[PDB]
Amino acid sequence: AKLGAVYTEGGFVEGVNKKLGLLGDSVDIFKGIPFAAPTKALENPQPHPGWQGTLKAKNFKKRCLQATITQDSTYGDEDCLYLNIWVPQGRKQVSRDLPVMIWIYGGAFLMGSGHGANFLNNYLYDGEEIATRGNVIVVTFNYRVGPLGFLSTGDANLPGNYGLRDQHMAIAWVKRNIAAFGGDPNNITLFGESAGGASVSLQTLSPYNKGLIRRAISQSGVALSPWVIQKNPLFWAKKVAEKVGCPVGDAARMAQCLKVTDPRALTLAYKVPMLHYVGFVPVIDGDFIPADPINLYANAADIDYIAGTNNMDGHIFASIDMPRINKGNKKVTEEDFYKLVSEFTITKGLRGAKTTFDVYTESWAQDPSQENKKKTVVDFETDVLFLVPTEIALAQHRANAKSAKTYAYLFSHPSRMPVYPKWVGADHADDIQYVFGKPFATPTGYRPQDRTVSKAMIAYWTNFAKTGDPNMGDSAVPTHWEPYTTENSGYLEITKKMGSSSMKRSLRTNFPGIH
Repeated sequence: AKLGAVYTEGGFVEGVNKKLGLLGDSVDIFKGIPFAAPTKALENPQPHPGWQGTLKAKNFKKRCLQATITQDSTYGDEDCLYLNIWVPQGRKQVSRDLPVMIWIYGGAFLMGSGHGANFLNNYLYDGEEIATRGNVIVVTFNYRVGPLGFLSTGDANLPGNYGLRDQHMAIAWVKRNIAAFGGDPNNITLFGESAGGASVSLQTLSPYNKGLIRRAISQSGVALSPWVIQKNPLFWAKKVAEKVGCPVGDAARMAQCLKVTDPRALTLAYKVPMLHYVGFVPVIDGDFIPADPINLYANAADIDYIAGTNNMDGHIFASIDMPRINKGNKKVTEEDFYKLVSEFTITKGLRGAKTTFDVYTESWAQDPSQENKKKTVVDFETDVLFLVPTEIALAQHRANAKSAKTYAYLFSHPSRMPVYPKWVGADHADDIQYVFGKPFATPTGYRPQDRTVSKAMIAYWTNFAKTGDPNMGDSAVPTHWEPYTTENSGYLEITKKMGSSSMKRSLRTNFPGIH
């Protein structure tokens, strides 16, 4: 049962059908559908004029103009507002009223694509495994990142937030057209990791998405993360101008040359895990994001939410901040750690830093094993960058729920062989592959247990998508995930061995150090 050509606000599209032949089922695949007119530097996304005849949605379109890893060149193109779809099918009839899961890729708002990194003929952001194993529709897409997506000034001249409006446009499109592909417009679940997580989070909080989002999932990233909102856009705005050849006195004027400047020139006007170093990200503009994220949770009152995080999330960044945490011949002083917490200083002056410090060392004096000092630096990174903001976000979500249910999870499955001992666990973004079924799509590059973790995740994710209850749906589950509440700030810990003990209680609701 195929879908053939499908009608959409922009015209007809046609993708390709792929019998997935485990036997009976198949999947229709659309790649390249545009949800917005080619973009213009530092200008809000505009609807797409449409087209004549039928469009061939058979190839991923370029990602957005951004910087290469070596950040000396650039790939992509200012015309990247394209979404991709995956509709699972069978014999019985073409699917209809299916839950729609829209994905938002991470990348610290500096890079990333809707087709993501790819391992030998198979891609990172490919909803095929998810679509078919959880019987839902999957949507991936590109949105402006880096300077072209978030360059701002804290003023109306260059309000910023383009990348978020791109996201809003994609969500809106799925809303207005997905039924034609067999989806339930009233059952849209957004999910994403890292920046995608914060974006999925930010979206649920914008009054612009009024009546579009039914559910949302944040993986290792929420709006309350300290790296999500730029407190001083004007600064990074000047840095760029000077580089591409513009003045820095009159904002209006700066935003002028900066708007016609070679797009690539803007893209590569600055280097780039020191929290310090990432700057072109979302900003409280008083419009899309009307106020500080913490005071907007009321907009998410009727959006079921799942927020989680990885047990070893911070390690990656910690390794780069305290290079010594791994090298066994070297050690981490008491200075080093203080200098760290002091750099995540949101309470300048002796007091605060000292406060937090004494906190993350309460048993440093009763166990100053280099193992315990470094194990502390890692968690501090983890708590600051991911876990605390997530704990507060969940707190704020439940505290404002009406119809909405709230869930918390901890992902601790180790993907490789622990390099460093009993620091076992999952690193930042390790969760993506099990969510997208990688272990199933490329079985020989994984272990039987990895397939076990992925199965459980897709089961939970798609179940939740369908009913808003991770436990209920077209897929069975290993453990009963209990809904987070004030009375119980529980969270499900994901691993290969999953049973009753998997549900854990005692999520922080009081925050020493941060908030």
